[PDB]
Amino acid sequence: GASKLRAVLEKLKLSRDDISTAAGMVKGVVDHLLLRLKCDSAFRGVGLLNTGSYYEHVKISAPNEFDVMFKLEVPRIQLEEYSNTRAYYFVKFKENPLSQFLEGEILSASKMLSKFRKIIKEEINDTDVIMKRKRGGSPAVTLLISEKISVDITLALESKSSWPASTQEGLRIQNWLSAKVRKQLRLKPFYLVPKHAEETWRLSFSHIEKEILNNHGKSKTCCENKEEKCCRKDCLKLMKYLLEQLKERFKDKKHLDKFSSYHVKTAFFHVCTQNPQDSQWDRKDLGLCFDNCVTYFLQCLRTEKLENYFIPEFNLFSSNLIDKRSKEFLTKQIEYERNNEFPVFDE
Ligand SMILES: [Zn+2]
Repeated sequence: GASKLRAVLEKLKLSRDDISTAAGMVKGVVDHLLLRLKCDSAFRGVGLLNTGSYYEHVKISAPNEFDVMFKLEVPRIQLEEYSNTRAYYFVKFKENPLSQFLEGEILSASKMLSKFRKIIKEEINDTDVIMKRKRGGSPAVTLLISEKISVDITLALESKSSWPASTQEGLRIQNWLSAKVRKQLRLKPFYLVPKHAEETWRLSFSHIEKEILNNHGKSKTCCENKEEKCCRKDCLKLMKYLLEQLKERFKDKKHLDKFSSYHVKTAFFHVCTQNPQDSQWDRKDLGLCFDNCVTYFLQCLRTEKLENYFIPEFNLFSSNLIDKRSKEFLTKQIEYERNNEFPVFDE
């Protein structure tokens, strides 16, 4: 029931101070690294993009892990869609700081990532910060702070052009946040992160995700007063915690390894579109609202369909990305939990 769910939310608050303190340590290192990348020629125009769960106020665990995005203003970008992926692109240009990374027409993510890593390792050595390494094109590089906090740093090109055609039917917020807001948001830049699908880049809208979370009501004053305290953020925190707790019960074989907080977040945005009124997220209806989120996530698993919220034809749950057996496995676990009032949350 809602009492059990409220107890979960109270438990998550116990970790708030550890996360904030660690976030401050990350900021100290990031600020130091950023001011020295301004010295390196290739990345002089780098800037901090304050995206990610901490800045969305929904980081509820893992105080030793942070995702940080650096942006790099890149004038005059023309994109070329890679195959028919809708989310992956080659970067071209209509001097140029990134001129040294061009192979013919195409901007090489491999060459640019290589310099980025090398330049960061050079600046890092010049206090108790070093560079770890993991799997994936983005994050580009990883810092280890005080031999304790791991910061995944993503480099993202910033394009101040209009969003790609593949986003034309995405961001379906008109009945919730308004058509006015949708137009305003689409005048904002978009980002490209280096990401294998080759020298491909993937669209990123983490800045818009943060805006939609921190200004999330139909009412402009949602969550600015006691009469309009909704449970949207609480529901996202509970969905994230549900997935984290289920993953913890398979640390051995990591059967749920393919599922991520980003899947949860994407599904949550879809539920906001489906339930656009603030009265559909009343604080007193926490249990029902959480049920709405869990049942939609279940539907995504069973139908093997979870559309990227900005790029509808990019299906995060296609069997190409996540095998059917893994989705059926998570379906069985979540179904059991839901039908039993979430014993995973029992104390
Ligand atoms: Zn609210």
